[PDB]
Amino acid sequence: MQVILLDKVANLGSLGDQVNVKAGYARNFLVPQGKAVPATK
RNA sequence: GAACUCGCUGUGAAGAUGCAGUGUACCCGCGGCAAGACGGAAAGACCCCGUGAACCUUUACUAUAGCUUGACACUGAACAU
Ligand SMILES: [Mg+2]
Ligand SMILES: [Mg+2]
Ligand SMILES: [Mg+2]
Ligand SMILES: [Mg+2]
Ligand SMILES: [Mg+2]
Ligand SMILES: [Mg+2]
Ligand SMILES: [Mg+2]
Repeated sequence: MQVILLDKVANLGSLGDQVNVKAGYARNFLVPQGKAVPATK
């Protein structure tokens, strides 16, 4: 899955970029706590 | 099935009231007995057959519920080997 980040998650990514992350990771953690949004543009 | 429904000996799907020979016997009831009518009942239960049935068994065949194994999915993160 592709996510547009909204924060600096000290694991892997910085703000405002599209990054390939596990679908479950994005669905359960990133999206539900801000941090990221899906890459729909 | 219909009967004007005797005994014997034989013959005969091979154990005869009914065929042959022969003996006996007037016609008809009533009370009894139960030897025969292969008496009545039940399309033999025993036996065999049917490429018949049913239930039952098992290390008969084929499956399958269940139990169980792993892959993939729901399912992600960090790190160390
Ligand atoms: Mg005789
Ligand atoms: Mg006689
Ligand atoms: Mg009498
Ligand atoms: Mg009798
Ligand atoms: Mg009597
Ligand atoms: Mg009889
Ligand atoms: Mg019969």
